[PDB]
Amino acid sequence: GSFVEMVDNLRGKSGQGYYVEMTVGSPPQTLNILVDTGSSNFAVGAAPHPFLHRYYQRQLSSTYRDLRKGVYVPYTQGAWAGELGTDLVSIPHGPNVTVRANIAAITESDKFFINGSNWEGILGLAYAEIARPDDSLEPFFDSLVKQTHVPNLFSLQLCGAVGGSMIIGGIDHSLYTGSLWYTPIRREWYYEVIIVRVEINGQDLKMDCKEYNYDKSIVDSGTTNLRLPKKVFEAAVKSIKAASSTEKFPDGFWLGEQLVCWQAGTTPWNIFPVISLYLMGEVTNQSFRITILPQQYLRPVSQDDCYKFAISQSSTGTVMGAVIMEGFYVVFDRARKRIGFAVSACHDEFRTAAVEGPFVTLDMEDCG
Amino acid sequence: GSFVEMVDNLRGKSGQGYYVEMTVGSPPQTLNILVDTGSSNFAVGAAPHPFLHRYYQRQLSSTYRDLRKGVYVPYTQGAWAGELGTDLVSIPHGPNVTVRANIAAITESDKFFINGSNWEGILGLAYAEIARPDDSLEPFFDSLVKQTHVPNLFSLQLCGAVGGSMIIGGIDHSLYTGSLWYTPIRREWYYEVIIVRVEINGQDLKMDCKEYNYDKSIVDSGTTNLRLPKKVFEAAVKSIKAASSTEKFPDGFWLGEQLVCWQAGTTPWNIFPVISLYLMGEVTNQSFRITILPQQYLRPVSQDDCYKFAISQSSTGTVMGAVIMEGFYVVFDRARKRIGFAVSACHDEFRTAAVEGPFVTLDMEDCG
Ligand SMILES: CC(=O)Nc1ccc(CN2CCC3(CC2)C(NC2CCCCC2)=NC(=O)N3c2cccc(F)c2)cc1
Ligand SMILES: CC(=O)Nc1ccc(CN2CCC3(CC2)C(NC2CCCCC2)=NC(=O)N3c2cccc(F)c2)cc1
Repeated sequence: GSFVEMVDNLRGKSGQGYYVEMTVGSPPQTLNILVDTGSSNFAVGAAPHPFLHRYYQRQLSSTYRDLRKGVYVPYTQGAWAGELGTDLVSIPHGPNVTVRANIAAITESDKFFINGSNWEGILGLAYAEIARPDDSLEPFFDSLVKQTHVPNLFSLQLCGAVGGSMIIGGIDHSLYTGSLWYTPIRREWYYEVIIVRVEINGQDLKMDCKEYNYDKSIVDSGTTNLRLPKKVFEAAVKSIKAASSTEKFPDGFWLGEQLVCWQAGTTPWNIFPVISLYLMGEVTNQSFRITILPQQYLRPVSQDDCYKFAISQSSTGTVMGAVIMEGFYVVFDRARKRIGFAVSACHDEFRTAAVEGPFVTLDMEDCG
Repeated sequence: GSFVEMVDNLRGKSGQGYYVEMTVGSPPQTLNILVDTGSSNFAVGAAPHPFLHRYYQRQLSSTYRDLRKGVYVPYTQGAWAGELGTDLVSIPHGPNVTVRANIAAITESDKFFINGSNWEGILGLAYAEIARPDDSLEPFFDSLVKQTHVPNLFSLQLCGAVGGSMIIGGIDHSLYTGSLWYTPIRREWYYEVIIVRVEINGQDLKMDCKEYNYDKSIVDSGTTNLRLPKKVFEAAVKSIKAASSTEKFPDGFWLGEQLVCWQAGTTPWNIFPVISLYLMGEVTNQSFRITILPQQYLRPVSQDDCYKFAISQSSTGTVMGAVIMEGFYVVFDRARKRIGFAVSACHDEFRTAAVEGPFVTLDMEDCG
């Protein structure tokens, strides 16, 4: 139980992201920061905004150093602009260290902050290759490992409906049951992995495995959904529809355009299939599988329980977002270039999320 | 309001001391630490003890370094023994820094820990001259200032009945009203000061001022009482008795051997005198005075309110303990070798604690 003080250091509202407290500058300014394994910049709201309860005040921090360079980070859905600098940073419920880190002070944004989320910045935990303005801006975790003796590893327990744990520098055995199964990090930019097989209720989707990782597959704590490449999305929806045919749903439900609601406590979880993603293992021809329940891929949105189908389509590869992570204790073992999955200590009485192996899967190298 | 996150970072039970959270080692181990300006060792309970809710577990800290030397710290009333080492230390509700500090792991003690106090160690904030085993063991605050940019200053707001604030690296203007008055630190060992005059209800005690500082006068957050040298104690008690003669008290009350209790809300504060200590100022022949109310020097010990007279005798000089500090915001300005007093933002409807000046006092140098 040595990592006990980091347990339950994450909070969130359902579907709006998990955040950790980080303390920046001198004297201390503590903010709520989105934990985001799908980006690589540490950035904080630094000016008033309708959706922010507070923001970073650089003028009040004696240890703040303006890098006198701007930074812009755009996505499909939203973007922010700000000014680069460095400052002292700690994580009060994380490792017992203080580092000098790059920090982007967000002065303007479009569709970035979420009304009511309670977070005021983002902690990009992915690698420098995808940092903005470029890969010379050292990400936070790189600084942490370079400046301290903290082991080059973190792990995430995301508990759905929110709370969870980010263990920095180690693995907490109370956060999981059974064994940890590891898949290689294919390339250090995003947390890129290789999906070798997909099943819906034990039935192989039977697509060429290249399609599952078409253009990449990433593990992303900052994305809510399981996102699938279009061809894979279509086949997966066809199969899920067929397996859940004891009730019919509007087409728009599968497209996230319509919600379905059930009276409190009556959601027929039993009618929906389990989904298995097989991941490349650490030994030649060996794989393992992670299995998710409808409780993960149907996300709650007061007499009625409304759900949105949280599998969606992508044109930029597969994104294993929070719907996948919530079933699991996930280990970002950067030191050994691998990601681990185990059943989370945070299902129903008939079925459980699972991590199972080993399986024999040949030509897995062909899937990338 | 830049020091806001350090406000209210102290807790305590009445008469049992004020403590701050400190986080030691890797992974983090957070303990409650007595804030003690009357000693100079950082030391923590490191083995089970009936009176400890928790203790430091060196074996669980990867960053702990055994100095392989023992340490023993004795007082009149109590003592502890332990092992010297170093480890990473932060103060989660103090400065945003992490330092490597000397830490004594307390393995045995006699009459040191207090049953029910909620603290598990001590933070000796005084100077190296009085560190054990000797002055080569750098105290915590010295390490803090040497390793970081934190200004060489702290201040204490002790709020009586408990809570309070320790502001590290600065002064928080919301914690006091009126002006700060400074007295020199005569010598850097204890926080030694010079008392130049004492009044009971505005009446000069008329003792030679050398007696007030006979052998030293110190400011000590770890001592509950105002402690006075015997000759001064006797004169002060005679005067307080005379000024409070509208009611009579047993002799043992003035000696702390007897308590007196009053039905809730009926304590006749009005019958007891105010006490003024005049302190050497920063300019030639200039002094100022701090004035304390019976609410400070009568300390509460359920239909009745019991009090102990918290002025007591000493054979080792005057000790301005928590009964003095509680009236005031106290600034330990180590950088400018001076201690500041202002009226605390934490009295009755007729009288208030006060810090007043300037007064003309000649030959103050003769008082040491
Ligand atoms: C209002 C709101 O919901 N705020 C929000 C939510 C969440 C987040 C973390 N991330 C940032 C980035 C994110 C996924 C989530 C992305 N991801 C990747 C590109 C490369 C390939 C594989 C996905 N595409 C996007 O359009 N994103 C995106 C999504 C929503 C808003 C946004 F501003 C960007 C930030 C901001
Ligand atoms: C059980 C308990 O009450 N625990 C306690 C209380 C408080 C504390 C902080 N300090 C430590 C030291 C203290 C004053 C308070 C001291 N002070 C000075 C010497 C030099 C000259 C001017 C006073 N004399 C003593 O006998 N002390 C002393 C007092 C009580 C217990 C004890 F173990 C030592 C520690 C431990």
